[PDB]
Amino acid sequence: ATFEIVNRCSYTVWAAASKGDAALDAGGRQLNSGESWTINVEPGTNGGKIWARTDCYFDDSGSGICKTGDCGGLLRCKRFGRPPTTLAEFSLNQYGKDYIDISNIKGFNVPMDFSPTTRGCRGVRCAADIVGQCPAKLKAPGGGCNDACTVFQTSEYCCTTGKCGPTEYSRFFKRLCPDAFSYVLDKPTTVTCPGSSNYRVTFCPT
Repeated sequence: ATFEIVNRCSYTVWAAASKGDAALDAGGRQLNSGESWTINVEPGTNGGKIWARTDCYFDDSGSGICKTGDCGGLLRCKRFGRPPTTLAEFSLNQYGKDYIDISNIKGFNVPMDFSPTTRGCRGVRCAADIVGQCPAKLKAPGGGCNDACTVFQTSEYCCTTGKCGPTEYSRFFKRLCPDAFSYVLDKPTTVTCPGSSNYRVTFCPT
């Protein structure tokens, strides 16, 4: 499957793509404002994610640091990134269907649209100014708006027992971005698309 990753933000972002134990495609790249990066993701990929990283510095070897979404200091990510990260999440060719969503469970850093480029389902977006409106206790100094599980590390925010409810913090994310997951047991906002669809992820869609 083909994913086009487009940076519409006015600032540089370093896109990342991983399934947690491996890179997807090259795993990461710098995208200046307006640049597009096309990746191929193997059919059957379960648990893939794409995100943006902000304020990164990399040396000639591809080693460095980012202020949001750093994936163990690598340009080319093999693992998932440090919160806060708005996430585009997907599982492809699962019994004939693809499943896509956006998640704020690991916080928010960059606004995002995640849409198919082929026929037969709708896209999802979270484009509100979550960083601007972020509760004081969730604000990340490096930039971004952390989720409450990252900040407070309780069973309730992290839904460790498999039983948890919405919280004042989850409801914040949910109010600004209804179509994204706000906590682990949120009512699913997953979209079912035809198997083998193609997609575009747009940073700063509006």
